Amino acid sequence: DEQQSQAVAPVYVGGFLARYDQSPDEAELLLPRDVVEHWLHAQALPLNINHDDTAVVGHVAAMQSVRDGLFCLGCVTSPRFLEIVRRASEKSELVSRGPVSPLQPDKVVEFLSGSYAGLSLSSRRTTPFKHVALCSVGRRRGTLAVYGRDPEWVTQRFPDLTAADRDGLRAQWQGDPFRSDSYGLLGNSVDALYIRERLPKLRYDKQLVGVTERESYVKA
Amino acid sequence: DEQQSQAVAPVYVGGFLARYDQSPDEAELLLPRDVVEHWLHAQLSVALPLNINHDDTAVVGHVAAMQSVRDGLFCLGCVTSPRFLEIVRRASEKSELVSRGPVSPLQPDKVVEFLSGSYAGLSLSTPFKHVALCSVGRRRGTLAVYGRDPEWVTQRFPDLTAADRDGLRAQWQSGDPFRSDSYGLLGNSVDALYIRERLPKLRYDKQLVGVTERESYVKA
Ligand SMILES: *[C@@](O)(C(=O)N[C@H](CC)c1ccccc1)[C@H](C)NC(=O)[C@H](CC(=O)N(C)C)NC(=O)[C@@H](NC(=O)[C@@H](NC(=O)CCCCCN)C(C)(C)C)C(C)(C)C
Repeated sequence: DEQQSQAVAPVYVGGFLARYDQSPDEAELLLPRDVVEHWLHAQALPLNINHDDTAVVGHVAAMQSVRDGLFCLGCVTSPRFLEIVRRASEKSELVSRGPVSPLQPDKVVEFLSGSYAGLSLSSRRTTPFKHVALCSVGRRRGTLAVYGRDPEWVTQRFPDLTAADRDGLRAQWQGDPFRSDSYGLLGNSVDALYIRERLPKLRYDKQLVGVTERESYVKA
Repeated sequence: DEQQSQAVAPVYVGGFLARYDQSPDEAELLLPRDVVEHWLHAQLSVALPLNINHDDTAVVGHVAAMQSVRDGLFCLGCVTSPRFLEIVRRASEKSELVSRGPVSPLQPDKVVEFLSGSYAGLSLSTPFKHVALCSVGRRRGTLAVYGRDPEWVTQRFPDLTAADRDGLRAQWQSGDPFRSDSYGLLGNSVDALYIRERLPKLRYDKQLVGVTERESYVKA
């Protein structure tokens, strides 16, 4: 179908796992710069959906401790998951509405942006970093997830990131591990509809990291 | 086995398809008393359909009865689609929210609970084309209530009276109309995530109807 093949091509996601200049909503969420660097120094991390270990869609391509926090670049690859995503997008009035001004329509990308707008990192206090999860909203703030086809392009979606930053990241990115089904994704969709302060929180995150959404596929 | 057949049993729902004591913060619609009365009373009366968010290819059943009452229009529909229910039941097995179950002495009912969190609201589309189950309604006091026994659900709403229940009750006493699929509902899923102030709205209709000061399956 050609098209049905462009869609199901890998999709990168990027964003902060934690923003240093931000005090967690809970003590457990404490993750200071000092800890991060020591950890990264030691400890490929899995990329799943809502922490469900039975819904791994790809892997983490890069982790980096920049200035304002910890930043990762993940890659979605699971053709099983991507297909479903392609199927669902086809029936989303949001996706159908298209993206902002000069950006070209990418249903599978847009749908994930609308669906898992945040990034949640599984940690401990071998390998303190368990995995990264795409979710409707991170528990930490500034964890907006940004989806795009070009990894270079998703990185350029964050002002705080410097040329030096992308250097260290580029020097990182350069079968189907999924195990759930659409029914599963569906069930997860309701849990998402009852998270308090979601959209407000998502918006707060945008402003916090500069993703105007008039430059990305962010839907909040 | 066995219970899965019990869950895939028909489900009832009801609520105000309009609140007379309410002014649409968005005119357009308009429900004024004399209207409906004049409108319901017309033409027995042909089967009104029930669909997910107006998707004529996502029919789940029919409205079983409607009645003009003390504070607005109130309808009790019946969700029957063996195909629709089957999905909702597999999705339910994969929902943390549903996993946590109901309150105080209410027994668990995944299928009911899933619908409860997914289509908290009722929407009215002969003038009355169809009633639709959706994540929320533009017209306030649209909060939907799922139950296995109609009388039970009616019993959830205080404003109602034996009198009212009389008429309603007097009312509810082919093939699989559903045409959509899990991807379809999934697709509608994100669209829902973007309705501004869904919960705060939802919570409102909860007290606006008194269902807060009682026990139900409402997840709001
Ligand atoms: C993340 O943003 C998130 O969970 N978001 C979700 C999206 C649905 C969300 C939740 C509520 C409201 C809105 C959104 C958030 C930053 N991450 C977590 O909360 C994360 C979840 C997780 O990993 N799982 C659910 C598996 N939690 C953690 O990473 C925590 N890690 C642990 O608790 C680890 N525990 C230990 O290392 C010792 C446990 C000792 C037990 C007794 N022996 C572990 C093994 C469970 C990963 C914290 C790092 C936050 C503590």
